[PDB]
Amino acid sequence: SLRIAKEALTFDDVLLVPAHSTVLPNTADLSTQLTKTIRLNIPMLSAAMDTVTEARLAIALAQEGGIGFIHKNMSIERQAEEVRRVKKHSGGLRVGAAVGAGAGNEERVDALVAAGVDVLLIDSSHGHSEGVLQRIRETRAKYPDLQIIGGNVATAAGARALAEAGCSAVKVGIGPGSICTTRIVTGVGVPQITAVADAVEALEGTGIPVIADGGIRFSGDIAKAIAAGASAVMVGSMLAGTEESPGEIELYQGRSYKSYRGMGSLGAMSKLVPEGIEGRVAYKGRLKEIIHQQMGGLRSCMGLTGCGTIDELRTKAEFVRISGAG
Amino acid sequence: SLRIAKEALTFDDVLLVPAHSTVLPNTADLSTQLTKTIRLNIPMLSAAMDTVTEARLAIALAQEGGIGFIHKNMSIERQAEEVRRVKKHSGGLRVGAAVGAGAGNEERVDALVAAGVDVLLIDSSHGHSEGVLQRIRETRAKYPDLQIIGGNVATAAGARALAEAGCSAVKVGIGPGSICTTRIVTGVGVPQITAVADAVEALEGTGIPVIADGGIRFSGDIAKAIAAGASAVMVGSMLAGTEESPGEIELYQGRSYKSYRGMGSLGAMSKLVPEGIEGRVAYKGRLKEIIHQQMGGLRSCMGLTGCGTIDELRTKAEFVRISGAG
Amino acid sequence: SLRIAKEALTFDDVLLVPAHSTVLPNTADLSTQLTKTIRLNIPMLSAAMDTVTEARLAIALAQEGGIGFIHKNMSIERQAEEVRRVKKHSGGLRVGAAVGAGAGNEERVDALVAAGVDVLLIDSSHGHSEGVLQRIRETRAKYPDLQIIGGNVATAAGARALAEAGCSAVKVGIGPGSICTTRIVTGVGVPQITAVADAVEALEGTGIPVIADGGIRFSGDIAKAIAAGASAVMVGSMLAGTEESPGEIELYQGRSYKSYRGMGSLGAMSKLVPEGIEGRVAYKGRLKEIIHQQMGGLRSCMGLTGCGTIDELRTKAEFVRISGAG
Amino acid sequence: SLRIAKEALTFDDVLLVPAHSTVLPNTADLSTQLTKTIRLNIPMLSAAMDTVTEARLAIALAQEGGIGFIHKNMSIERQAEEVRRVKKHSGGLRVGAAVGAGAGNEERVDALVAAGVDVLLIDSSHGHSEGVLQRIRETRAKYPDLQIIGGNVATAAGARALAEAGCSAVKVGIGPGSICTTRIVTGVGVPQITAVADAVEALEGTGIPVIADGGIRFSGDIAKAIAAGASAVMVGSMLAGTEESPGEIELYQGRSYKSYRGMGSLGAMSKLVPEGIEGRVAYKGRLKEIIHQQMGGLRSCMGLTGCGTIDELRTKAEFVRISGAG
Ligand SMILES: C[C@H](Nc1ccc2ncc3c(c2c1)CCOC3)C(=O)Nc1ccc(Cl)nc1
Ligand SMILES: C[C@H](Nc1ccc2ncc3c(c2c1)CCOC3)C(=O)Nc1ccc(Cl)nc1
Ligand SMILES: C[C@H](Nc1ccc2ncc3c(c2c1)CCOC3)C(=O)Nc1ccc(Cl)nc1
Ligand SMILES: C[C@H](Nc1ccc2ncc3c(c2c1)CCOC3)C(=O)Nc1ccc(Cl)nc1
Ligand SMILES: O=c1[nH]cnc2c1ncn2[C@@H]1O[C@H](COP(=O)(O)O)[C@@H](O)[C@H]1O
Ligand SMILES: O=c1[nH]cnc2c1ncn2[C@@H]1O[C@H](COP(=O)(O)O)[C@@H](O)[C@H]1O
Ligand SMILES: O=c1[nH]cnc2c1ncn2[C@@H]1O[C@H](COP(=O)(O)O)[C@@H](O)[C@H]1O
Ligand SMILES: O=c1[nH]cnc2c1ncn2[C@@H]1O[C@H](COP(=O)(O)O)[C@@H](O)[C@H]1O
Repeated sequence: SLRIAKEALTFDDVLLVPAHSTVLPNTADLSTQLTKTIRLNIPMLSAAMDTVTEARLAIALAQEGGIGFIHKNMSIERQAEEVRRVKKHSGGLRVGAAVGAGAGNEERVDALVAAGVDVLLIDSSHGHSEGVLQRIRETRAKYPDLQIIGGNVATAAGARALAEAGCSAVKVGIGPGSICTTRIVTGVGVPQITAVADAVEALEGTGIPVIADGGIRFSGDIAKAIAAGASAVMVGSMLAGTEESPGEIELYQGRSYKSYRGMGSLGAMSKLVPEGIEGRVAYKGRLKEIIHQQMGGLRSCMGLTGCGTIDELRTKAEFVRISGAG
Repeated sequence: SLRIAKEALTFDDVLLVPAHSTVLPNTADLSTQLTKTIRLNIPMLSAAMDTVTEARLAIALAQEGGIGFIHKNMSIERQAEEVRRVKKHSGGLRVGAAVGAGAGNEERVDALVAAGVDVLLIDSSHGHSEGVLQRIRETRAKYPDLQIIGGNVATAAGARALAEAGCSAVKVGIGPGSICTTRIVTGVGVPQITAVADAVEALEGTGIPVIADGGIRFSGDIAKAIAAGASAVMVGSMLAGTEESPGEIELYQGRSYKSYRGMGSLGAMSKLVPEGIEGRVAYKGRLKEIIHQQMGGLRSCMGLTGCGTIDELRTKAEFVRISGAG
Repeated sequence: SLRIAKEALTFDDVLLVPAHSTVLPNTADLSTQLTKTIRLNIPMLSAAMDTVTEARLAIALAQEGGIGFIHKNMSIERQAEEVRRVKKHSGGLRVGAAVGAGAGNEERVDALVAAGVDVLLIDSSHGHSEGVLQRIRETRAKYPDLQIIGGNVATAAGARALAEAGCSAVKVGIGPGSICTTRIVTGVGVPQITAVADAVEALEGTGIPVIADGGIRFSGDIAKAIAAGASAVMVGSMLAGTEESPGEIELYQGRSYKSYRGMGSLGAMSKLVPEGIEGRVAYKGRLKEIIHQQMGGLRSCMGLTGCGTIDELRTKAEFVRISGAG
Repeated sequence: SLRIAKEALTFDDVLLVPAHSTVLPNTADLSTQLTKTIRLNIPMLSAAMDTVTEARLAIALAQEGGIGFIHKNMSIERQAEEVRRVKKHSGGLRVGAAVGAGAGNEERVDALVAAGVDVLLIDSSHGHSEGVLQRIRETRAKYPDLQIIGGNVATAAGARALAEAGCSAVKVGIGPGSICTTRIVTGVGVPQITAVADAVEALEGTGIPVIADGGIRFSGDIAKAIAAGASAVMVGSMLAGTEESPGEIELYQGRSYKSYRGMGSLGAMSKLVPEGIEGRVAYKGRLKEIIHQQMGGLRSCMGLTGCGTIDELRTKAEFVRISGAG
């Protein structure tokens, strides 16, 4: 008999249900606990990607109430410098930085803690790997107060493994990324709505938040990820092509573009077979207007669902399952 | 566990079942109770939109046996004048007018009642909001005999809330509109067939009719909405581009067009993020031929289902659920 | 609660299961009982349409082992002449002719019986209509030995109604036609695989065969309709554009075409709203090669399923349900 | 009632679940038992097709750790020569050869055994046919030690029939081929994921491996077929257009192509109606790079699922069912 664990749902499979409301979109509270000690003003994390987050983007997002994650596709010294630029800014801004879950990263982590990183991201393509769990147990034992986000997982067992290893927050997402080809290359993936709810259910009562990472295309996807139980979302494509993102603006035929590629793409990699594509994204302009539009969508959802806080959206809002016709 | 209330169906998910019939399409009775006191000759209401209903369209539809709803995107004096033009016509024509569910609308409602409005439409994007319920309770207490339609809702709880608040009829539709982007922007919506049946079930035995508002593309959709339990349907796109609708006819490249936009579009709005698009619809001609074609479709359905009246269609006709292949 | 009688399946929703076989495709017996007295060599009936069957096509199909149905879109005298041409041919060929189920058709039926019609087709768009049932009871009482096919129905109740009224065979199909718009216009229809199995189950033990009429696109659809329980299939589009079909061959831009339209199209009609489209079909050539190809497909199915006769295919062959991905 | 045996799933209907892993993709063991006596280094078999496998391709694939199957669309002497070329190469390479399951093939089989064939492929379009079963029982009685692969089947009953007839391995696949039209022509087919799991369940405890033949488009499909229980996969389109495949390279408009057609196509056939198409595939280059890419995908899956061997992937890895939206 075919070993089918369950049916799994993606963003497009569901819709949120309107409910009794005393919530006006302008009155909605978007603050969220990224960890027990770290509270963000908006539930937005920028992707730890070489075409998405460096100090400039991390500064703009922190100013909006979110948090950026400096990618690991650079030298230890460059990364420590990027973190220092964000920490020494003005309005006491928070920053995160990504590290590989393999051997020979103890030095990179040391430099990042010295530079004043608020949250270390152990950036793995498979968080349920034993090597990853051991490295986070080792980072936790060395730095007992350091806020650590571990990922990625897409199951209840994977979420429990990261929480037991010492993670302050667990990142969910195996295969949902806009630039991901893991589903086609390996045949592995878990539809994000189910992946998030499974991870959140596993971590209930622990106070360990879940980050929904990947596949957010519209502000409606943010709302769905949060009502599935995520405390925050991580976005790549949504912030790619913004003025603040790294890389130069290109001109194809009148229209402005920026590069956007998976960290598992042939380009980002230069041994594993690629699990990401290399693409051009239309220039989005200033990050501030993107955040205002996306958070506005979330605000209107909160009004329609009668959830005045991120915690209410996470625990009260209901879904309906829809067909391909829906 | 993911909080999935139920699976929800849209027009395309179902088909009506042919049954024993003594009904000829030409013998079918299309009359319906919009409220306990108001009976329409056809189950058609025109959308309270600035690109759909003003006095001219409200006059043509009333003549066909339906009812128009003058939009709120104008001055109190202009709206009172539009209603007066319809009431003082010839064959004792009925009219409705839309009002916002916010504060500072008591004056607009006063002018509309004075002008002779037959039915006041409390036009909300979220009828289950406390503010809306309170304003309709206040309008009901001030005007105890005034026919009031309240909306929009898409749940059993929402329908009961509007009926208890004093509504003479309840309007259903959260996200089904042809020009709606609420599903993408907020992630909120309820597939219309389920939304209608849920609202009708909640109001059974109260004599409060349900209006199916939004997503009607074909005459088959009208039949489906009515068999789901709606007493009448409200149409926007179906009447957009008619000669009687407001705005001027445009010429793009040989072909004639009219503007059609959501009331939550950037244009109609000029603070909330837009929940509607701005578009061009092909010129449809005289409203009379559109009504004849659409009601003819409904008539043939009544013949195929053996339902001689709107009430029989609402309570006897059965559906089959179909797949994406169907 | 939404009145959903059941889920209903179409051809594309299912696949036939390969089984143990001693059947070679060349050894397969395609003969079938159209009625208790009439046996066809192939399970093919041509559609009673003005762009499909007249004496020439009825002659070619009868020669292949099937039966044609002369359409009613002509004078009583022309129709009687068409039937005479087929009956007085060479190898003792069988013919059918279509009549409307309304009043003022007694005369048309009289002329057709005189001309030597083997099977009268009471051609209704809604066979479950009381008027239709009464007219077939009247034809049965007048002509007790005349083979009568009544249709169309798409339910168990509809099949029983036609069988009780006196039908020698029942025709199934409400909305499946390639040129049908009833599903969009009226919202009524039943996916054909379910419609056929329901009608066959209702008629079990009566010896009244079921004809699957409409939506056959490929030879695989013929096999599916028969395994659903149909004794034969009726085809319109599959035979449209053949040399033998009525009308002239048109030249658009190098390529040859023939007209194909629904009997409920604006053209065929020239009062009801249209339920059919008017189109051009590519010229198919001689009917003989079409039949050889389509019956060859059926033969290979019989080999794969191990069903040596039409009766075995109807009662032994199994299906699997597939998804949109399948 | 419609005779629906069950719902059946294809590759696109499912995804593999990530699990706890101590497996690095580079450490994964790809070896598999094609039969009790034959062990391959990679789970890849090339299709016995005239546009896919001849001695050159069979040599390249064997060198990669797989096995080729020389097609039967040639003379007995040519086929015996092709097998001799592979057997007499260098690093003791294994080869297979295809034979028809009809009468007058005893001579072809005799020549192939003499030439040193390691595995005889009884290549039938319907393995559950009595003729096929009898011919393999006869080959088994004549050659008691000869490794025989019999196919194709897509049911538990079909797998048991081939195993009881003497097959050393059973090949699964009715209708999944990229170039197959059997589903459209005959209406017969079984979605491959279900077909494989059903055949594997039927053969549990017998030590008779199952080959998943047809529809493999991506390396993710290989992983899915193996986790469904297949010990190996057979590929046609994946190896078509490689330098090693038969036929000449064509130039259409700057781009290089090779022919790829079904063995049931009009061309390969030159009596049955065609069940295959004739097409052009883009030139893929050297087989070595294709294998490296595809096996790399499989390796990454093994890392993500924590399955270090083909046997672990076959018996431990779990799936989730996904929607059309997934
Ligand atoms: C080549 C591939 N590159 C990346 C890079 C960044 C990623 N970031 C997030 C995610 C994925 C990513 C894949 C894939 C799964 O979904 C989330 C990768 O590392 N493959 C991989 C497979 C199996 C194992 Cl044991 N180890 C590694
Ligand atoms: C911007 C948006 N504009 C409109 C205007 C007309 C509408 N008319 C009907 C419907 C919708 C409409 C949206 C949306 C839901 O489906 C039916 C709107 O008002 N958003 C909104 C969201 C949450 C809350 Cl608490 N308050 C208001
Ligand atoms: C206009 C329409 N014209 C046709 C003509 C031929 C047909 N032939 C087969 C079928 C249909 C056909 C419709 C429609 C249903 O599916 C099978 C028709 O007569 N409508 C109709 C509707 C309700 C009632 Cl009481 N009476 C008649
Ligand atoms: C014409 C057709 N030609 C082929 C050739 C190679 C194939 N190879 C694999 C498969 C199929 C193939 C069909 C079809 C089923 O799926 C797998 C074929 O032989 N039809 C057929 C049908 C019924 C019976 Cl009793 N005998 C034979
Ligand atoms: O090459 C890759 N393959 C798979 N996932 C990737 C790759 N690069 C980044 N990701 C993931 O995709 C996310 C971005 O998803 P997006 O917001 O849908 O574009 C990142 O935060 C990572 O979790
Ligand atoms: O901007 C908008 N967003 C969402 N719904 C809207 C908007 N404007 C109007 N509507 C709804 O859409 C209906 C028209 O739907 P239609 O008939 O499908 O075009 C109206 O009667 C309103 O209920
Ligand atoms: O205008 C029409 N509307 C609906 N059904 C029609 C019409 N004309 C013919 N039909 C049906 O469609 C069948 C032909 O279906 P086809 O083989 O899919 O083209 C006929 O035999 C009739 O039952
Ligand atoms: O004409 C044909 N019809 C149906 N199946 C075929 C035909 N020729 C080959 N096959 C099957 O299709 C497989 C190739 O599938 P692919 O890898 O998806 O291209 C072969 O190994 C055969 O089992």
